[PDB]
Amino acid sequence: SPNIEAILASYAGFRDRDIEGILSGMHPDVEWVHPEGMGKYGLGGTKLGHAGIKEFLAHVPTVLGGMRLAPREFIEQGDRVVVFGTREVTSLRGTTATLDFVHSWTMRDGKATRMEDIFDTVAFHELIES
Ligand SMILES: O=C1C(O)=C(c2ccccc2)[C@H](O)C(O)=C1c1ccccc1
Repeated sequence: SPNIEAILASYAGFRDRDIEGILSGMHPDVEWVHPEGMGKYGLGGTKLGHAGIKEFLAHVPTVLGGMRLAPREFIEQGDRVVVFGTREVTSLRGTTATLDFVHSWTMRDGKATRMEDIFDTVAFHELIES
């Protein structure tokens, strides 16, 4: 399916620490959204476009030692896809946790116009501070 394979190309880019692969599913106008409760670490709110994603990704190593995604379920209807999964998150002190994620994708002409990450920010903060 065409929306799904563009989403997978992006997840593959993340797996391979490959920004070009990540953007290979994103529209230039894409909206990149993370919970407002990550504002304390400078990772909340909306970033715009390919440049905004790079800004976000350049900040992450300031907060975390590592992250690995495991998408598990894809629910699709139209230009919307919701992906449920887990991720391994490593703190700057080497502590590692498995946490849940939901990615809500909005597509058009085969690329993402919006990707929003929704997750338990308290549990995430607890990992960051451990
Ligand atoms: O690129 C990230 C990112 O770096 C993550 C993150 C890091 C720190 C705090 C909150 C989220 C997400 O784990 C993560 O799903 C993404 C991602 C989503 C879709 C395609 C490619 C990558």
